[PDB]
Amino acid sequence: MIFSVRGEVLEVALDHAVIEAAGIGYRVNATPSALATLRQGSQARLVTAMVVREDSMTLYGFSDAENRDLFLALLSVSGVGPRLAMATLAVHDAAALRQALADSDVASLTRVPGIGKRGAERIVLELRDKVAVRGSVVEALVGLGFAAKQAEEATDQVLDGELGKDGAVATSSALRAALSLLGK
Amino acid sequence: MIFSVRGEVLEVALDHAVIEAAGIGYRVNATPSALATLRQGSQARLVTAMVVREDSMTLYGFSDAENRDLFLALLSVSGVGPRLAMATLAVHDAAALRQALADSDVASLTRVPGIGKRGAERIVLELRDKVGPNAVRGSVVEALVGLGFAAKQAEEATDQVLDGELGKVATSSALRAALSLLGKTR
Amino acid sequence: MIFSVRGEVLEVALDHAVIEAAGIGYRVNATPSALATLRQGSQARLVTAMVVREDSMTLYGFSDAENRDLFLALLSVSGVGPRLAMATLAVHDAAALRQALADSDVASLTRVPGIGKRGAERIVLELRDKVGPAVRGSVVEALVGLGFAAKQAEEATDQVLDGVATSSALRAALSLLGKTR
Amino acid sequence: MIFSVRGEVLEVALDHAVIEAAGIGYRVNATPSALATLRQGSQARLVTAMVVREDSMTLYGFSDAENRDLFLALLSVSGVGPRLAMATLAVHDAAALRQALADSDVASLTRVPGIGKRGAERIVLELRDKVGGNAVRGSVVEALVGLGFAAKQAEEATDQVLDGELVATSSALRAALSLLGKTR
Amino acid sequence: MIFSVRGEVLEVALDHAVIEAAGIGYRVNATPSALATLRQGSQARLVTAMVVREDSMTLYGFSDAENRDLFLALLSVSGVGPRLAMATLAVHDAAALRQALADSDVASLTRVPGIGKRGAERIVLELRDAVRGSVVEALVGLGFAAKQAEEATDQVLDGELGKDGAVATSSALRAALSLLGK
Amino acid sequence: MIFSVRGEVLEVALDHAVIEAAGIGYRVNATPSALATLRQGSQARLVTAMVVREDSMTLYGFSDAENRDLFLALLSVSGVGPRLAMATLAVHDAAALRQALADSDVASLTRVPGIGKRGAERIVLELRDKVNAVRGSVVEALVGLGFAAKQAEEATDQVLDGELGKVATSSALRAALSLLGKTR
Amino acid sequence: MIFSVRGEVLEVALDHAVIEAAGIGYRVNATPSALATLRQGSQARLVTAMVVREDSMTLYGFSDAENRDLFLALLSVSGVGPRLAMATLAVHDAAALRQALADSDVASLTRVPGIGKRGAERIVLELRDKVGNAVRGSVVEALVGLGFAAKQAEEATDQVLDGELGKVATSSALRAALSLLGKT
Amino acid sequence: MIFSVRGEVLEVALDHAVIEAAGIGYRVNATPSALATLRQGSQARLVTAMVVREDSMTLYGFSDAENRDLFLALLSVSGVGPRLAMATLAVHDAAALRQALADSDVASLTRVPGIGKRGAERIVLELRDKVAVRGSVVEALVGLGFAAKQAEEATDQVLDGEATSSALRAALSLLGK
DNA sequence: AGTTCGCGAGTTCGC
DNA sequence: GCGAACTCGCGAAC
DNA sequence: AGTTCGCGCGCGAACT
DNA sequence: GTTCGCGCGCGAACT
Ligand SMILES: [Ca+2]
Ligand SMILES: [Ca+2]
Repeated sequence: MIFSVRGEVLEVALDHAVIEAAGIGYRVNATPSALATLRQGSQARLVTAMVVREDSMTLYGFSDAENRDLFLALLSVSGVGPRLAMATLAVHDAAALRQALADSDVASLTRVPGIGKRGAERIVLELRDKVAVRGSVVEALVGLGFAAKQAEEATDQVLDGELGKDGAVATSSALRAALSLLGK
Repeated sequence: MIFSVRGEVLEVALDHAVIEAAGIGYRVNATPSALATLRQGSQARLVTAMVVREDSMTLYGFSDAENRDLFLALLSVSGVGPRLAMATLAVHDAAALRQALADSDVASLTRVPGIGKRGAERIVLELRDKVGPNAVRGSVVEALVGLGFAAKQAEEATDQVLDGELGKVATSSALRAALSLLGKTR
Repeated sequence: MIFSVRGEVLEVALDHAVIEAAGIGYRVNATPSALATLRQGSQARLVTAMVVREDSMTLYGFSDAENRDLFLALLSVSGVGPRLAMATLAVHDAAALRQALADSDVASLTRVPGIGKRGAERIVLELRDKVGPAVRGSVVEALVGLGFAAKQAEEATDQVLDGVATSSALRAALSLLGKTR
Repeated sequence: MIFSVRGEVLEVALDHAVIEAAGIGYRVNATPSALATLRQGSQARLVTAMVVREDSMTLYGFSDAENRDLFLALLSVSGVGPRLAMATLAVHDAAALRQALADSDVASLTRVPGIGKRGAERIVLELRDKVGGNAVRGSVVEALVGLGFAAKQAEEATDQVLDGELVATSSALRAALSLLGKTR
Repeated sequence: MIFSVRGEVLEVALDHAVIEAAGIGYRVNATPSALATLRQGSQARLVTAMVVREDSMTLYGFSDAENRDLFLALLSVSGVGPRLAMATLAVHDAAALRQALADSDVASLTRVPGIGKRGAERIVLELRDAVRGSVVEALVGLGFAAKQAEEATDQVLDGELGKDGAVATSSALRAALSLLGK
Repeated sequence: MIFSVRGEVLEVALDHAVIEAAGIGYRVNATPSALATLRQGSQARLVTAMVVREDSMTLYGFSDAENRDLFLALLSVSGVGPRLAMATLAVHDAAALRQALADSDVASLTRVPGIGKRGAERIVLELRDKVNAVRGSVVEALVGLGFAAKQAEEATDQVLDGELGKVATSSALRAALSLLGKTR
Repeated sequence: MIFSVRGEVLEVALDHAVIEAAGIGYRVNATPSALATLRQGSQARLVTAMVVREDSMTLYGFSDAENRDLFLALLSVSGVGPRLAMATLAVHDAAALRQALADSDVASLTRVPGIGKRGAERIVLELRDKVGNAVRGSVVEALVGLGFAAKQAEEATDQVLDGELGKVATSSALRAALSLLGKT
Repeated sequence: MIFSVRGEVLEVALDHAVIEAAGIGYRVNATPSALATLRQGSQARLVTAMVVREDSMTLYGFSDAENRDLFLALLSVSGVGPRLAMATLAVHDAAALRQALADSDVASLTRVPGIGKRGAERIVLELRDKVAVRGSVVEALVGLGFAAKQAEEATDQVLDGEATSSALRAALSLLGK
């Protein structure tokens, strides 16, 4: 639910920072690259992922949304939890990790401590395949559950909703028109 | 617990927005109609429902309280979870969904992907009577029934306070008077 | 954890209010007496109890800390949950409820819908004694609260007093109690 | 997740305080030493530990991070929960508790009500070794070990980094991690 | 897991029996029709459904497999638990209940205490439910699409002299599965 | 589910027995009165209650069904678990316990170790009301199925008058249920 | 816990059988090959795996221990539950499934309905390496199974198989290796 | 609940046996010393401990009740589960383990794989010290929740008309007024 | 007509 | 496109 | 080793 | 003064 924490850095440690937002100091477990520019007394915005478990609520902090999304993708692999996903991002930068998934570079993934040959192969197996107005509307309709390329049918059908040629009429209006059509 | 998030729109995506309220950016999964209202850099108040599960805390955002309440009504139907309730509100507007429930229009509900004939019939079955479309009386009686009072005992207490020393108190004032009377009764 | 919510009242309903504190609108299920002075657009501070469950996080709001503490006392009775504790506080004011517990007035408790003779007797059984109607008494109470026996708590306080501030006396009594090294 | 609460002290009781941070009054169960510095109407920042359970979310407040970290160390001992860890910090200051752990002073720990000979021995057993010139080296090695690296591989990478360009600890950690992620 | 309990009836009550099988007396909550022929000291076989929960292990007993399967079908309806499913079978016999589901007879279901108009409508909504047909049904049960199940079963229309009607059902199923696995 | 265990008594201890039924030796925690009748090498049938929990499956054994049912009634009281219910039956016989509930004899219940004044009052409160013979039994079974007492009396009376007045309890129950299922 | 059920076959259905063992009829969900050998009225011993869940206790039956062990190996793969593991054994015989794992034959595994390319790759990834000199290998395997390091297991087994043993059963050699390993 | 399984040994492996009791073959994970005398086709009685968890029901088998009780004592130590308790009993016999606890022999316990210095110290801390008619009756009364002094006072009062079961029944009748 | 009680998944994959 | 099936990762230790 | 693995509550009411 | 034992309330019936 918490996608970022912005406020005064109260503490910077080698594995976390405390950021005070509206009087609340949030402990954010962060990668060394996210912590790099953080200094005590300075204002900072850390991009975060909140992990909720029965006996814990923990924030993980990243230098950007790309690394945060990679952390969440790592977390979706069975056998990979928050500590291992953070260790992976501490060793590999976003581009290096994204590259290792595309090239099935099990050897670089095993450089992360806690990730052995089996774990690296599971990560590659799970994340290799999981790593303009028309494309966005189709993507949003597929995201809503309109499967088997039916999103393409109702999006190309709203080719009449441009009488005075509005360029693209924005993705928000093109999606509302396709959804209106899909609901009969 | 969280019924709204107000602040700077940091991001608008096709299925969610990030709204920063007092330094915290909240990811709010929102319907396309709620997202149409949002633009990066603007201040916005998104009406929300917080869904708490053992391993998750998620905010769902709507253009108004009416759609948020309909999302919560959809969630109460067995077989309908947050993703399906959001897909339903993305396809049907508040009035159209309130209409399909009254008319038992299973065909319109089946237009929502993930909702088949069985699911549509479950939704209609569960929500037809739990949906809407002097006024003081009905509101007070409804609040007394909501507290656990039997409708007859709720009507009697409301009428005793609205017909006695009233004749045009506020609804909450009449509710406190009806509750005061119900706690004596004996 | 949340003991109060202060901010702009965004909505007032007959059973809840929405209060916006630092951009977040909190739904607070409140008693009719807590809602009485609340008006949309007005600033208000509602005294609250946060109830956490596997699939829920809910705030309950009261006109004062006394009613909030009575709600928490009602929750500690087996068979009484948040809805029943709120219904009890909607029917009985703090003084009336505290009185009914002391006098074992099962009939008044039975006026609350959802509370029958058995439930009223369980509430009276559990909360009569755990309900009400200076430096020494407070320090002894804090030591007992920490786990010290009432006998040992009284010995360390009187010893400390002969040698005011309640916190200062508590720190001195605790320093004395930890002496055996 | 919550490491501190800062705001107006609305209430000071003998076992807790209410601190209002941005309109929210947080109940913080605090040690008598943490409550000693709190006074109604004053602004205060209380250092906290949030304990999350299936049916509860509770804040515990301390006079400093040292006592808060000792509370968290006490919580990690089986048989020691929040009430017993608070009673231990109410009876023993940060220095006395760390001294009793180093000296295996079971008798001092037994002074805390609720802790008997068995409990005191469990606490000593669990926390004696888990309790607290090139300081940069030791910190970097400790952070690498914390990420999952073996101490020998952590020392080798840190030394290769501090011996080649003989500045900051976080900067040296990022250099050691960069080196450790090399497939060579 | 336990589909029947056979042994000495140690106790017969109006809502349960105790049946001793291999030295263990099993309490079996049973419908009045299942209990009807049971007598203390007599041997009996009760058809059962074992319901496992975090804090309980309970046996429910029926006069036959048809009623036991109807109890399990009732349990699959949200809002219907073991007590309500037993009350339903105590009021309605298997044929009467199966009839009420087909005819959407909400009024008859409403005769069962604990089942109101809403519950009866949920139950009706949820429960409105030779070698070739059996093999296809078993293939569909394994996850095969009905069309792919029919095609594989029909392709095994071979066998000189040995039963022109696709030999034994288990033999035809093994042949259809062998074909489906390439 | 297990209401009795019959077989060879392999062991008799002060708080339990092992009874072998068809090759399986079952440990049955039993009251001293249930153990009094058990002797190693003898065949015995112990009346039992199986208590199932997430991490345990335990058998409790009694001299008869009356004590076993009283154990189950004690278990239904909040604050009373298997150990306390066994301690109660070890101190009070079936008749004495049934008497103490009727007379609200909190002092006798307080004689059981682990049961204080509060616990004794909870037990009395919960079990005082809980712990034409054909008519009463049929009505009780109909009420047990969920029928309202008035509708249960009306159906039972319609059955016992007309084609009865002679007509077993179970037979009358099946007739009352047949009548109750008649539409309108 | 239940590894087999032996008794009278009361019922044979297309997907399960009921086998009565000492008065209890057990429903055993079985593969079509396991059901092929079952006939109503006959005595049979079905090799089983009991799957325990919070709300269920289910028996799965196989023609032999080899298929039962393969079912348990399939269950250990994330994404593969009892229904999918049974469907796999209904389509592929033992050693045919064992072959597809060794040869990474994802195409044969995808013939099982419910198993797609991703699932087949997960199964292959997880089970390829898992699913006199024979005495030595078995003893070493049992020592490794107990937690011993393979080198320490080989050293103890070799010290035992050379000296007081030259010709000395596998279990006897295991007890001798364990006796040696427990010496300080 | 299951304290023993007696029947035909269907299978003997190096870490478990299958014993058929009344038609049910029970897999019993057993120590090598418990398996030593077991042979396929032979009747055997294995002393067991049933471990119940949300997703499992497992039997552990031992050569006698002493080893089974030691397994249960090991299970009560935080950090020690069934696998580690079985590995401990596979390496150390009942007498050797009981000795190592009394003498705080952390080095012997550390010989068990999976048990390091910390684990061995936890086991020793939890299990050292923990752990005729008059003594038995007092022990049974204390086991029921009675105070050690109250148990001794009641049993000694039973020396007016005086069996360990008849003495316990007399002391329980005097303790309940 | 109230107050004990009985009851309690939602997707992303695959076909 | 809908309906079922299916559902950990760290500290301590090899 | 640097890996899959085996493993997992504390409060208070009663007695001490 | 510290081991162990013990641990849930609503929404629909239907009174
Ligand atoms: Ca509750
Ligand atoms: Ca375990």
